[PDB]
Amino acid sequence: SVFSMFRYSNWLDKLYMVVGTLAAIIHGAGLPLMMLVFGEMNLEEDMTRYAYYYSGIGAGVLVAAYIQVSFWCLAAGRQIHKIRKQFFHAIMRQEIGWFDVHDVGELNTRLTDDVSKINEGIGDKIGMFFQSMATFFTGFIVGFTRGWKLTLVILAISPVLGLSAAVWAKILSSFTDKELLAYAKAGAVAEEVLAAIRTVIAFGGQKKELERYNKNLEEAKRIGIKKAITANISIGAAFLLIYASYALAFWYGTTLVLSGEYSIGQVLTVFFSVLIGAFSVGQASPSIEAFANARGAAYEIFKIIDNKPSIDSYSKSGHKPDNIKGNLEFRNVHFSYPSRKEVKILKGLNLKVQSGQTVALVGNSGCGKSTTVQLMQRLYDPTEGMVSVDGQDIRTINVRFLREIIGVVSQEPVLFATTIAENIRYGRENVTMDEIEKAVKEANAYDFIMKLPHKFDTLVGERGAQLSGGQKQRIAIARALVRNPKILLLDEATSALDTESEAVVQVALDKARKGRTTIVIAHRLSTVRNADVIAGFDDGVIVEKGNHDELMKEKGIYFKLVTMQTVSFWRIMKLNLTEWPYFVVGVFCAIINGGLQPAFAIIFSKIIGVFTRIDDPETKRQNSNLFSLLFLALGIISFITFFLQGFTFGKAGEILTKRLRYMVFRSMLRQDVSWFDDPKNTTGALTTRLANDAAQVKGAIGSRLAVITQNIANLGTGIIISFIYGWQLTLLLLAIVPIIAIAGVVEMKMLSGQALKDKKELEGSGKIATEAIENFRTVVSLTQEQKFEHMYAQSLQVPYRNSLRKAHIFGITFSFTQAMMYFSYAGCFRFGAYLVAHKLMSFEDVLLVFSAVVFGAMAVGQVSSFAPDYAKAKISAAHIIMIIEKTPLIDSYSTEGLMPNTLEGNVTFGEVVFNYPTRPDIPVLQGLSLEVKKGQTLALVGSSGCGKSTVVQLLERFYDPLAGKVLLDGKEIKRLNVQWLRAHLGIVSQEPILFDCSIAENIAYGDNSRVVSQEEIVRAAKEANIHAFIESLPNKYSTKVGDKGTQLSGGQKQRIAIARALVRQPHILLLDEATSALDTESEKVVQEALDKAREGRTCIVIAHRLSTIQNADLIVVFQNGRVKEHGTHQQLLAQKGIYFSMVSV
Ligand SMILES: Nc1ncnc2c1ncn2[C@@H]1O[C@H](COP(=O)(O)OP(=O)(O)OP(=O)(O)O)[C@@H](O)[C@H]1O
Ligand SMILES: Nc1ncnc2c1ncn2[C@@H]1O[C@H](COP(=O)(O)OP(=O)(O)OP(=O)(O)O)[C@@H](O)[C@H]1O
Ligand SMILES: [Mg+2]
Ligand SMILES: [Mg+2]
Repeated sequence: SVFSMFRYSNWLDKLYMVVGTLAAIIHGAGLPLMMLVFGEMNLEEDMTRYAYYYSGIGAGVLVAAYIQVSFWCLAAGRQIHKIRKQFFHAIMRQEIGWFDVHDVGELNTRLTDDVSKINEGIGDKIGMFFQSMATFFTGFIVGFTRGWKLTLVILAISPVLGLSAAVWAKILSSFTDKELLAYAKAGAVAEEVLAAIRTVIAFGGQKKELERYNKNLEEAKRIGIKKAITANISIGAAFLLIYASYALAFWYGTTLVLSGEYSIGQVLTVFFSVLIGAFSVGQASPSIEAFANARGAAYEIFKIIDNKPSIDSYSKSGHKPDNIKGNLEFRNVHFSYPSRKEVKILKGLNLKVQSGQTVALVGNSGCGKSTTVQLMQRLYDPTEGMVSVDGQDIRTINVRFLREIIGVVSQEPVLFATTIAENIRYGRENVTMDEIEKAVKEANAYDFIMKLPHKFDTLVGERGAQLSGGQKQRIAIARALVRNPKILLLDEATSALDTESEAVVQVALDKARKGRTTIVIAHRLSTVRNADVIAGFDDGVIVEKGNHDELMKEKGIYFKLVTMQTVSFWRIMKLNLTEWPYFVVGVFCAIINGGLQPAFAIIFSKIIGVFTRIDDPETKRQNSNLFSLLFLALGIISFITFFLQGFTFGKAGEILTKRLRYMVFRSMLRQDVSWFDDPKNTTGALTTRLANDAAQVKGAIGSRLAVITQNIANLGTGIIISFIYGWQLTLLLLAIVPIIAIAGVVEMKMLSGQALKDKKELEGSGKIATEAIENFRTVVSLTQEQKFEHMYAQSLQVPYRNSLRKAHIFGITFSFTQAMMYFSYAGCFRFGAYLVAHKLMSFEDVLLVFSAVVFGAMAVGQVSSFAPDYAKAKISAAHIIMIIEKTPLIDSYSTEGLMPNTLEGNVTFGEVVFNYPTRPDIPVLQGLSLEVKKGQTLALVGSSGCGKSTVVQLLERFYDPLAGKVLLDGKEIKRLNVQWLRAHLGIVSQEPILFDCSIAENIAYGDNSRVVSQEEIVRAAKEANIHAFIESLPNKYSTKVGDKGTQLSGGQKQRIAIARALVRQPHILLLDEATSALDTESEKVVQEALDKAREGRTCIVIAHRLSTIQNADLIVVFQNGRVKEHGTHQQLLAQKGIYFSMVSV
């Protein structure tokens, strides 16, 4: 795209752009300007006039440097902020369909890490390039007078290399787009790895994920190596061509000296102007590289942005009528998911409801009830149907007004990482704490909210990870109530709610059911006992209908179901000791590179000396041709050396960066679950941290490091040529060097300080946005997108200003340093005039030293341009090094310990007292004791949030026990090798996590370190009562499951997880609420399958069905960390304990 990074000017941006361009023009063209005056060289009088001219040019140089840097960087910051804001606004704008079809996992790394370069390369370097252009131009103008004839020759080289830059730019643009796509894929893989890090650490599947990340990284490294070798070879060949054109012009001048067309002075001035143009191109060399990278990233970003979605999330066209009744109309609604447009989910179903009438939808698993609820939500438009509310077409009314006039409760709701206060406030724009308290009371959330510390300040973990399932469901119910809408959409609202809790919630909802057009769905007949209208589900059709009495008399699906129920400075380099010889070759190439920089002056002096040595013109021409040949040979060696140097730097840097990213992933996986629990160490937080750290580390360690080393060798050899030639003059130029070096320390310190905090704010924005994308479904449900955008805008407020400040600081520093160098050059000229009057040193030697310092001058300035990159890289490398250095409490990769191959299947917990890292103030464990023998299917029961999941997690060794001892067959869990057991046992989490992979792939994840057999997968799926449905599904087992299994109905996911656990065939199984939401027939099938393999594998069972726990060998009660009763199901049944009370309710 042309101006791909600009789509709005206004007076403001238009004037900013104009002024930046004009000021840079003065800068670039100003470079060959002071050069012309130098070439133009009573002798003392002219020396003073020229030195004063040099001082004036230097003062203007400071002025222009600051003006351009600052103004163009201010405009660039405005543009970058506008780009990010528009990107996020559109990202929210898109319809659900694009998110479903596309793998949103990339955006998290692409939203941040790329956006960085999108503006970075498209701003900082840009002014330079602009200025450089004028330079060449003015430099050519310099030669226009300096032997106009010879000047036309170089003119030919201008486009000869000009078109070359454009071509290399486009090629690198394609290469960078490919690299970015690969990087986005790697980031999506890492993000998905992070979010379910729990399960991944559970199954010990670390190796496979690590290999996947290394694979994406290797592909990216190959793409980068191609691009970087290309760019370095481009530099080398360009250098060779510049030297060749110079040699041709040298032969031309040799001819012209005898030709009499021009004097030697004019030709030398033309040669100086040509070398100035050479410096301009060398400056633009990297300026064209960033231009291209940014062009590719901007193409991609705006292409993602430009999409206008059909279900617009902001349009106000839709009507929002005042008088609305609780009447809905569904007719001939036939629709299918866009993840798989073939499968028909809606078979032309039709429904009806009335305000205050609660319509219950009960059917078979996968009936599409969640689909019906989402369709009501208008999240996706139906394929065919006239779904309308209160007569008016759903598409007719305003989308925002409708969505705000609706509430929904998800089957497995996800809680953002805030405090319950903020989560609830998300329910409505304006909520009174009186409303909050009323809602919490309605949802039974007051009990736990009060009991735990931070009553409303309790910051919930990611996705509500820090609270047990019951609490999350209560909080979600409270959120929905807080919405206080005219049409509620509770769906499977009771999943783990305690019988007392479930009854209380249902009674409260009914108490307020009068005004609400709710649509209840639930698997417990108690919840649908009072359902006003009960409808069955059968292949996308509704048959059984009417009152519960009507269905019971019909002996329909409802009747059958009812009956069935019955710091970093050099350590970063130190780590890269593997690249020792690539670095060595780079160093040798750069060494000669530097010497060459100021060596050009020695060549010019020798050329003049040959021209003025002998009067005879035959010998003169012979010597001139010999000099031209020597220059061409040196140019060939130089082209070779520069490309070898560039290749060495690029390859070593890419190797280092890939190694760093891979090792960081290895450690991040090797860290502890608690470290993930760390809010600062969040999922999106971890991903963005990794991406930005690696990106900055390379961006310093990349070709820029090579250019800085070359400038250091260049300016270095420059000052060196002065010492040999001049004495008592270059000493001044060098004694001043440290003065400018002092301004660099200040700049570096200030930039590092600014960057730490600005990057912290950027990472905060990244975690916020990552959560926004990952739970985009809930956000759509709550229509809280605008608040998300505002929070992101505020996040952007910090480093927007921070970068404005850093741009001002860098501009001032650069302008002051350049002007100081120009003042030093004018002063060296003045010292030379004084010395000439003293007549102690050769005037031509002074000319050579002045020219050599001018040659090193471009090098010095550009190295001045490495300050903020170097600081950012130091900071990023510090963070990465620290992250790698950590060795966790339980190290996954550390195999030291034992290995009880003779597993006796004997579990014993004694005085097990333990608390959560986020719930240390919340005593979760009190030292309860339990014992399980071989094939003992122990079941634990207790009140909501009785820590039940905590016993399972602790058995996971996810967290060691504050007090007590958990052994295994008479062996402490700590003593044995953790990996042996972690693979050995299997568990089924209460809200299981999938991976956006084939169902076959997910299941195969059930066992790792062993190739899964399609026969084994078939057997497990059959055992799970999901083989039939999966076969009914197209793509058999290769079906690509949505994000976190976002495409399979809840029973589907739970059955798949159970199959995964059974596949592991472990001696110890853990079923946390194993029938969270499944058909009673499905529950029976699962229980029968589990029983059929009961013997030989000890089991722990958790669920909220009396029948499910009835078969449990020994039931265990939970009472505030105390086991009140422990015995048979019949023992508790005979006893009038709380088990019996709950069973009754
Ligand atoms: N996002 C999706 N993309 C594609 N197919 C989907 C998606 N969500 C669900 N499906 C398919 O549609 C079937 C029915 O949809 P849905 O999950 O809404 O039904 P349900 O009756 O609420 O489910 P259940 O009671 O099993 O949880 C699911 O079993 C799955 O096969
Ligand atoms: N990650 C966590 N960090 C801190 N505290 C936690 C965490 N997970 C759970 N807790 C605390 O421990 C309690 C017990 O939750 P857990 O899921 O372990 O048991 P549970 O009672 O079986 O769950 P449920 O509420 O689904 O019945 C939670 O209610 C909460 O107070
Ligand atoms: Mg469902
Ligand atoms: Mg639980």
